[PDB]
Amino acid sequence: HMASMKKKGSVVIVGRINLSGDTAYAQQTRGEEGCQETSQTGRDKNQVEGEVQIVSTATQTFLATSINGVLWTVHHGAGTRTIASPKGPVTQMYTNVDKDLVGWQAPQGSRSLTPCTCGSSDLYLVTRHADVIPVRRRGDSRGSLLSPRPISYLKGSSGGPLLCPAGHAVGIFRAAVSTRGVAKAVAFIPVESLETTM
Ligand SMILES: CC(C)(C)OC(=O)N[C@H]1CCCCC/C=C\[C@@H]2C[C@@]2(C(=O)NS(=O)(=O)C2CC2)NC(=O)[C@@H]2C[C@@H](OC(=O)n3cc4cccc(F)c4c3)CN2C1=O
Ligand SMILES: [Zn+2]
Repeated sequence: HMASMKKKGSVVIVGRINLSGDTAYAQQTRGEEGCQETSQTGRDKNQVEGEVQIVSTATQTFLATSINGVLWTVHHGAGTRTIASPKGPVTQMYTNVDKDLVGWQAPQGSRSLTPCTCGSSDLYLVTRHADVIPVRRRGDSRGSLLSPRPISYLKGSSGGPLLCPAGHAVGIFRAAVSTRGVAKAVAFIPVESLETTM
């Protein structure tokens, strides 16, 4: 009945993929109990750093990537949810189910990637375990893994970036193309589609 209707929680930043140095590594900044509480309140006072965040809801964990001052992720992870922030829940500024794309204003302290203008097809996918996987671009929204991986390896990395050699954002990881559970290719949201959305 109306009085007892629940609301979905916020997406919560729970860590980040550190790409600053010469070693890439995943860092957790909030544990599960704190994530649960922050999802309910929508109030997150933790400091945010870096370009790739690890994000969670009550039921899923995935990635989100800052590009041109917007924190982007996949709709199949975030739905229409708010994101937790120091001042309470923040509403999505972009929602596009047709593109499997959402975005919120980038949190204070994040750093943004620049959209790629290189026209280059040698790419790199960053996973939630901070693996940096070479990917050859094969079309507007597809690329092949140079070394195939079981899909287990890629699960939870949607919302992460594909980058060019120079570290520009080329796209947002959306889906794995798998045969018999082995991913030989990935599908991504091209950065130009984000740029049009903006
Ligand atoms: C499209 C094609 C060629 C048929 O392929 C596939 O459908 N294959 C599957 C293989 C799944 C096995 C695991 C693969 C491992 C990792 C995958 C990256 C990943 C992920 O980590 N999600 S998550 O755990 O973080 C999760 C917590 C956030 N995404 C998925 O699972 C997505 C979700 C779902 O697809 C979608 O709802 N949309 C809506 C779209 C709108 C436009 C364009 C698109 F393409 C769209 C795809 C199926 N997905 C695949 O990948
Ligand atoms: Zn580039």
